[PDB]
Amino acid sequence: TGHPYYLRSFLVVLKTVLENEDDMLLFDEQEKGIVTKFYQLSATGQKLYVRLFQRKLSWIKMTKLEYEEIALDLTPVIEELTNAGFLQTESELQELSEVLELLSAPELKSLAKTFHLANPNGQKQQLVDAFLKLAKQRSVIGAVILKRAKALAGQSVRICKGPRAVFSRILLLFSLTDSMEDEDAACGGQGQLSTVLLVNLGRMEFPSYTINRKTHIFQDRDDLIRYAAATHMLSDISSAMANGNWEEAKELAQCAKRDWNRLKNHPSLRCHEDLPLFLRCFTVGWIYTRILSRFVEILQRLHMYEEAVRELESLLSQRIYCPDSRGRWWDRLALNLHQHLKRLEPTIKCITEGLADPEVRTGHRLSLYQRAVRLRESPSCKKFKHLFQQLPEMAVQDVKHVTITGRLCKSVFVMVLCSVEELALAHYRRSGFDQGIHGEGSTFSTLYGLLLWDIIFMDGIPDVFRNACQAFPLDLCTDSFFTSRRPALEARLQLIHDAPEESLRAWVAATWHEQEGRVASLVSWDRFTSLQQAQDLVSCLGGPVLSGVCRHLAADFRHCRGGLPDLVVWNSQSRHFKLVEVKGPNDRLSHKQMIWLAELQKLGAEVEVCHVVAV
DNA sequence: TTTGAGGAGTCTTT
DNA sequence: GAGGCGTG
DNA sequence: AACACGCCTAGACTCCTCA
Ligand SMILES: [Ca+2]
Repeated sequence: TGHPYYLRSFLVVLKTVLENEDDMLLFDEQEKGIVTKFYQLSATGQKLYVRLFQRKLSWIKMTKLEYEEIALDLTPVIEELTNAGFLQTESELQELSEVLELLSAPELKSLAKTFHLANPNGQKQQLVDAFLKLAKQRSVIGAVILKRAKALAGQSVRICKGPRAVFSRILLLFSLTDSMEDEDAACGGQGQLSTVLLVNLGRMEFPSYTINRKTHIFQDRDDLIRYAAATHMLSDISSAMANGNWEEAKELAQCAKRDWNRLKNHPSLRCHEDLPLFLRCFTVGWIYTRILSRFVEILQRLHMYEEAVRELESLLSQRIYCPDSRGRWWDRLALNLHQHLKRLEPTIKCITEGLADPEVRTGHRLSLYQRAVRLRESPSCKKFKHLFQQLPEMAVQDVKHVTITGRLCKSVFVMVLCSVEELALAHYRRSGFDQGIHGEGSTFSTLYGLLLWDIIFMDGIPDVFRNACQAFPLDLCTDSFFTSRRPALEARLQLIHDAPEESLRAWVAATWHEQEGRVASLVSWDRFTSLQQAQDLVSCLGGPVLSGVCRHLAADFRHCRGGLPDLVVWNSQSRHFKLVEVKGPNDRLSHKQMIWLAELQKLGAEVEVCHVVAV
């Protein structure tokens, strides 16, 4: 059915969301109408529309429209879309600000020239503010401007906002089940599909699992609209931060903070609050909380720490939203109090509560403890005996470090140019480990996914699979993912722990063969260079090691997926292996990194920090 | 008025 | 978040 | 030497802007 990828991927999105009664409740007749209208277009019409949907939202010169793969002459196609009410022509081009925007710098010249009142030179931005002030006061001459501006611009089209808004809202619904497609893409700006989805959705093959919904996420179409608002807000803030527009970003955040304070009482929330965590993250309240968290990053960037500390205390005062984020919060609270506000009394309480919170883990739990030792073992603190108070003396077991060198040129070395980690590999190759992978945490991740695939994608857990295109159970990064599969996991873990170096070889082979290619977030099909490499490796690691790593990734992927060693190296014959974090001249171990190395050692694995010093 | 660097916008695959 | 790499 | 920030994140290609 020869459809081009962008259209195929678009169509997968509409289908996947429309086949949900739950989700279709969230659209009015008028809205659904527009969807049908899409389906009523020719393929040519639809191809163009997707293209235009994927461009930036604003007018386009007819000259800057070319898709010979769509049509050698597009006027009919445009006409179609225009009758359909999907696109608008220069004829509806009425705003002036807009017409000027569409005109180039040299075209703003020819208009600043054929209009004596204008100063004929300046930046594109300059001439615009000008042309707008003149049309504002003496209104009649501003119409003659618009006329020639329009004639100068040429024939132009724009996507209609109303139809666009609908597809965007479908996209939003699609992208939730898919984390968010990307943490900015089907968030906003004015939302389209992620590059990865746009290009690949139409070709992707997803794991089989049984859809099974017993729970509404959104009350009504209103509720979704709210959620979509906040989403586009959170996107906007994020875009500011990313460009350096920190002040703008602040206005946005406060604007958002008050918006959220209006909704505080709204009935929809009582229900949201009631949803399981793996679903609650798809509500207004959660998005706003995420905004607030960005707010505190902006407050810190503008060195306004008393205020960051207020927002941080405020977040940490409620357990309904983002409980996983508490680690980051407590940690960040403590760092602000200790290092930016020098208030040590509150810095101690901070830490104390932080460590009592079962929702703080790994990295941020270690960081808080490590600040706690720094304090009660410091001259400028000896005025207290209130951190000698029962500290679970969490002594992360010490690890074998090592130092190699390389000639400096992300850090480039020479040997042909290479990375830091690639230079460490070459060391270990000549240290008798012929085999090695620079895979960081995905090496272990795909192994876990290989060994537990069928339990990952097990049936019998309501709401964790809500539609066709998932690549993980929605509860995957949650405390509950283990809880809800306890008996199966427990048994699978036990079983791997005891499996000889050939049952594992065969388990992996079984999944690889049944699942190869299937999109699943844990697994990277090219992470190993062939099935037999994965086999070679699982053989070296053996049962208890493998079993332990999987145990953590399943108990707490949310807080464990990060910090595994850059490298796994092994001797083909001796079957001996080492887990190696490569640290360049300019870095030391993150907290997560050290917790892991401790943990790997407890499972009886050779672990090693390899430092590189330049020459 | 010429030249050049950096920006913005678009596209990718079945 | 994730994690490296560079400055203060 | 210990601790913090800051910045970034795909890649290629084209046409546009502004100095
Ligand atoms: Ca490293």
